[PDB]
Amino acid sequence: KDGYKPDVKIEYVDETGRKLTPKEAFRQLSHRFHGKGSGKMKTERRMKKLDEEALLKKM
RNA sequence: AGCUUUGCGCAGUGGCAGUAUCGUAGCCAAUGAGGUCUAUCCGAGGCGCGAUUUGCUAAUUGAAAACUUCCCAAUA
Repeated sequence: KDGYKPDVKIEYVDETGRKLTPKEAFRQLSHRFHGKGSGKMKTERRMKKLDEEALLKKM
């Protein structure tokens, strides 16, 4: 062979840059494959949870 | 006029809630249900059947857990 040690690193990230849990990554993949995203209520709940997490991690 | 009682309903605090809270259309019941104490005495329901409204919020699962056209590229 040519001779090298390829650093094959595979990670799941989002548009916000945060690393995603495997369940979250699978949910994103399924939402993109099915062509339909989550509903308005689910999106609002996720946004509120993200805001709460950001507030908690700030202190 | 001030004050107070019983009963009742509204409102409120606090408390209880499966030996608790009710329906009972079934039956019996002050013309006496049920009594081991106090029995020539007490005085209320008892026994079977069948139950334990509404709103909000959160979380989990799932691709989607339900409110009215969405997406892609570029400039402003």
